[PDB]
Amino acid sequence: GNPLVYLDVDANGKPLGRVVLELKADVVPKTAENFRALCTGEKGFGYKGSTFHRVIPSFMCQAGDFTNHNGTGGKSIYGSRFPDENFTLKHVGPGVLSMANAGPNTNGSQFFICTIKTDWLDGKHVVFGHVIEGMDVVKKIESFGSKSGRTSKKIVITDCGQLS
Repeated sequence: GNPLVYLDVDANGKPLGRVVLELKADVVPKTAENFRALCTGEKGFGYKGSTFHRVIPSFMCQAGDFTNHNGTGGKSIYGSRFPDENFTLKHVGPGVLSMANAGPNTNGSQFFICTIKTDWLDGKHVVFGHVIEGMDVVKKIESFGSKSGRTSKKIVITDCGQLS
């Protein structure tokens, strides 16, 4: 079976709830494994305590920069960057989990959860899963974003890990 992982998210230090994600290890095992291990923190680093630093209403919520907390940082379990595994899964609608990057073959740890269909990102960002539960939490995060991506509340992944 595919891993299920969770992110427990605060806004301004108060809990919003839990986002549960299915990682499509069947389609993108290398990309799924990176995210899974960053959720557990088993390599000695990962998402716990880090933020959603860029959130744009009617677009997506972006997180995963656990080194610089601003979009410039992050790293993978393999090294600083790893290749685009494939573009088999598409940005079909709200709830899609996909890798942020800095162009082709620059995946690190940054990711985004879509709040709309983002078809223009097909073939540019590796989709590797989707929201199983907690779209309400995602919509809350979204509501704290802005046109510029600046958040109006501090959005923190307080706890994360693997459910199965």
